[PDB]
Amino acid sequence: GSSGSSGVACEICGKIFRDVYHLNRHKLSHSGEKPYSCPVCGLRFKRKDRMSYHVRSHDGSVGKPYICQSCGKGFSRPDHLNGHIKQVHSGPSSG
Ligand SMILES: [Zn+2]
Ligand SMILES: [Zn+2]
Ligand SMILES: [Zn+2]
Repeated sequence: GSSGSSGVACEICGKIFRDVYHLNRHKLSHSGEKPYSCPVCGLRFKRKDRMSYHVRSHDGSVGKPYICQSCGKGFSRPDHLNGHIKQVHSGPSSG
């Protein structure tokens, strides 16, 4: 480095500016999530082949209202979940 001067630091990319004015015009040039950016992370991609594997990779969704406490699948109704917990899960050494 060897460059520890007094200035500002962009809170988007991390670029340093000798003054604030030069940074004022930069913030305006910055893009707002595009063309293909992640709604979760925030990164920006210039391809649909990447963002597609990036977004899905996270899988942001719940689906059903109630979900198991183990496999966390999801059932339309509550009673349906009660039967699963006892069907698949719930099975101690004793009985
Ligand atoms: Zn910036
Ligand atoms: Zn992401
Ligand atoms: Zn389960």
